Amino acid sequence: TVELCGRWDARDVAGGRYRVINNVWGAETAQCIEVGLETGNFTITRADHDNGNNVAAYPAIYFGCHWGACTSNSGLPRRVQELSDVRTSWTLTPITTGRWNAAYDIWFSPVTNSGNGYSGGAELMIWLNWNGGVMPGGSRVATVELAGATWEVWYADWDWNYIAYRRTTPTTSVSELDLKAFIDDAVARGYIRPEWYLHAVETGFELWEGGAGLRSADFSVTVQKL
Ligand SMILES: OC[C@H]1O[C@@H](O[C@H]2[C@H](O)[C@@H](O)[C@H](O[C@H]3[C@H](O)[C@@H](O)[C@H](O)O[C@@H]3CO)O[C@@H]2CO)[C@H](O)[C@@H](O)[C@@H]1O
Repeated sequence: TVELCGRWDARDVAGGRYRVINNVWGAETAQCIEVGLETGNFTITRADHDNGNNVAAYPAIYFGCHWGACTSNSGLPRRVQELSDVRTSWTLTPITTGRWNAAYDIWFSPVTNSGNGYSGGAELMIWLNWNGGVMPGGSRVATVELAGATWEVWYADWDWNYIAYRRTTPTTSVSELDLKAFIDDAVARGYIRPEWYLHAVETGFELWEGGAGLRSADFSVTVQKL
């Protein structure tokens, strides 16, 4: 494995199919992750965060294009209306301390260039586990059954539409989770336009306080075009 401690450190993994990012985007507090280069599995070995109500970081693994940095042959960005299947698998190891979540972060925008972000697009999160009383942004607008489980639907109308699906009960793993079901629900709600592009599928841990001991493993994402 390799240890990453730099704020914006990254490593291509799984033959370039995915990329792992330390991503300490909202704080100066220290954080390191130990990464398996073949699998992309990583454990947060250190996290001095104590950021109050604002996220300190989001160590993650992703498929696609994150702020212009794309993985190898992901087939993304690709219009939502041109998607027929989007699947993902992940196994997370939770901890009993700190304030954090274990969640997917999926980015959409009207344009194909993601170098400057996703303004005017959407961010769809899928929260699988958490600790410390953290809550999604915005307000809960519904509770819906999708892809084999039940989810609270949280929405915030920011520079981009924020949609977070929070499982009614925590879990530590998903296998071939139907991401397209979530995208379809968000489109139905008017939060994502079919003409918009899916840029990236990411998962990891949003950290507010602490986080050492959390582990991400068995990541996979596949996308099938129509
Ligand atoms: O490294 C490239 C660019 O990163 C920008 O930071 C973003 C992070 O990369 C991204 O993971 C994070 O996503 C947040 C999202 O903002 C929030 O709404 C959601 O609830 O949680 C996600 C996970 O924490 O967003 C930030 C900021 O948009 C840097 O801002 C940029 O300078 C840098 O080039």
